[PDB]
Amino acid sequence: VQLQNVTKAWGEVVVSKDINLDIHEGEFVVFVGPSGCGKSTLLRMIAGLETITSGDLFIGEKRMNDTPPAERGVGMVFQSYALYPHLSVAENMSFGLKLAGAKKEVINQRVNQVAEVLQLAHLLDRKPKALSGGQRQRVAIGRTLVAEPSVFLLDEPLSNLDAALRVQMRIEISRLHKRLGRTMIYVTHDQVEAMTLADKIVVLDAGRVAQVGKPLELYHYPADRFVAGFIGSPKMNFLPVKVTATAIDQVQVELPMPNRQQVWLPVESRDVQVGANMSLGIRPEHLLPSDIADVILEGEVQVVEQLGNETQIHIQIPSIRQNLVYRQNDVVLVEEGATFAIGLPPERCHLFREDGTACRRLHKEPG
Amino acid sequence: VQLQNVTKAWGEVVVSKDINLDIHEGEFVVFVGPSGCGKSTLLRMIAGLETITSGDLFIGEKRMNDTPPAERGVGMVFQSYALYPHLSVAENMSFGLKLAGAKKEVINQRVNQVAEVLQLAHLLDRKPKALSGGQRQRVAIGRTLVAEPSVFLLDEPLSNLDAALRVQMRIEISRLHKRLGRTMIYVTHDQVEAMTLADKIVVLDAGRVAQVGKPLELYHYPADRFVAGFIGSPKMNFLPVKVTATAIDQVQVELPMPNRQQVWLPVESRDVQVGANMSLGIRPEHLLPSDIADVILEGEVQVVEQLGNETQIHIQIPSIRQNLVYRQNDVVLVEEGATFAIGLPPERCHLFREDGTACRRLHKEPG
Repeated sequence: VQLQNVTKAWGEVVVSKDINLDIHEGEFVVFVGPSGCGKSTLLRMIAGLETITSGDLFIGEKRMNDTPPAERGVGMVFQSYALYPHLSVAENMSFGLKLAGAKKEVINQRVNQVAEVLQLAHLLDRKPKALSGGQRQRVAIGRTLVAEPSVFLLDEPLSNLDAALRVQMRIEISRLHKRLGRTMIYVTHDQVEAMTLADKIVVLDAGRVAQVGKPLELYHYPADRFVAGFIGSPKMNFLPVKVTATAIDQVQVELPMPNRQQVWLPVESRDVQVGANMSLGIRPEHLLPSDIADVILEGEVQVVEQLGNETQIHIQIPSIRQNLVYRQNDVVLVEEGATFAIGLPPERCHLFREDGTACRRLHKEPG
Repeated sequence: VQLQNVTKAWGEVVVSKDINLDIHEGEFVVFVGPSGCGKSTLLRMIAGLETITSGDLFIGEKRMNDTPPAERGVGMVFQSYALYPHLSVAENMSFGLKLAGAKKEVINQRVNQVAEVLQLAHLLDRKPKALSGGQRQRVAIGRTLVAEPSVFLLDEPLSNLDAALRVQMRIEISRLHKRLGRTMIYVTHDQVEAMTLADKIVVLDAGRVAQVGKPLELYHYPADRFVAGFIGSPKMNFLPVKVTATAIDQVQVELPMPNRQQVWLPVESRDVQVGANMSLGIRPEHLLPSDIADVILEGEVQVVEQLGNETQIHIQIPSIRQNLVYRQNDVVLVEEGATFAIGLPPERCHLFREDGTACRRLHKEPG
């Protein structure tokens, strides 16, 4: 699967601008982004269920822009797929692949096989009705699974399933993905899942492609502020700062804290001017405990949540409008109003220009 | 609010055993549990929507089993509300707090306030009927989001809103619980949410009230196997162990691995006999990094999930069917098939009899 200049609009309303994705055979790619990143359309644009008003689309190799959906070699499942009311569970799950199958021999084999793996063995001879809504969805998945299509299109397939089932299926997915080394494209909002399944994640924004790379690549090296703010749940912290000096691959910034402290960051230094107001990023998880000074940020506690395995502390700081979110392991016992101190590790700070573009971090991160 | 021996079913096949909840006022209470635990039904059963085939229900102070819906003294804006295609948005999010209430201090202060932290302001009055693939939601639920009844009753609200207009809600609903010192009954599958919103949590399993208490009390002192395995994800690790000795504030067990190491655990010891086959539980976040050699577990790395802020390692252990997940902060690079060693802390372990009943931990957890 490959895309070259793919574009789509409705007169002027654009929802897919110049996208070029080069998906290699066997790769498990994951599409992420917010509300209208248009990540679903694009999945649909690939299956044919949506028109491509420009550019090219190849699958297998041959151009596919005008190939009816059922002939592209792709398979699909999404949110709450509807099964065939009259067909039994076993009848479903086999529907596809039946549509060109080596008779009961193969069908009645991939079925029961893929059945066990989805904890459905004891439902084979039943109807879509008198069946849990969580099992129905698993059935929907099964079909695509026994068909072993050339390319799997998955759109938040486990959305239905509840925590403590979605983990089992999130695993069966990879297992299957490994056995049948066929290409797979997945869409979600569950960032763990993404980081867990993907070989490559494509982050979408405004219909455009914000960035593509391996999981730990987008995490340690966001290409811009949008991606920095998008990958990672207790969103990265951004502190307005002013640059006070630049040297070969260095660049010094003046923090918002009183005593106007200056800190040198190991970053690209390319398109950065002395006096330019830029942004600094620091993930809640990378903020130091304070027992390690060297640039300390102090403020007053606003919120405090006990997750039981960790503790997120919302800290306010005069000369920092927005709060600073912090993550510390286990149980820290601090009440609201109390005063809290944390540390700022320079080798883990990001620096974005007004442009919003990142100043290539130079700290070699493992992995 | 409060319940007693409430039994729900139809005439024989139960769907809600003798539950005896007791919800003081001003208390934010969350219901959690797997799929068909019935946590939902019970919700409706409180708001009348369901016939309580037994028991009693004291909303406020007066029984209300027979007392029809509307007239109850509650609130409750279910999952996805049904708008009014005809009545423009100038005729939405009200009805209640309309036929009465001082002139303009009803739909100006109370009503007009929720469309605040949802970007809402573009839908002030514009007819919702066939707007966007998710714009009539704002003009569906909030239809009764303000009347300040005696007790609220929600059900899996913020679910189709990305890690955006949902996190803020967990910041707003809890805010309303500040001003409106009223009572609420939230229901979800978002464990962080539950843990971050409730003052008290009831965990239901097959219409059975598994246990009730504060967040950290369910995390630190689960009443039994069910609850220890349900709160927290990844799930708690469980190992089969045989009890070799007992005292009046200990209980000794024999780990599975070779050299059958024995360890004394700080637990109840009440109903436990030498020889019994019990289950030891230790949370992945609590396993230790082996440089602390007092009772170690060693195995071959199977899975290694890199989440960016942490790293999860699945370790296959000899003479223990299932693997053993381990959570560690940061990167930690480890290839599969490798040999890994972790620390197993006696304070942090749990112990369950065949009953699945937990042997009360005697160590006091701070918090």
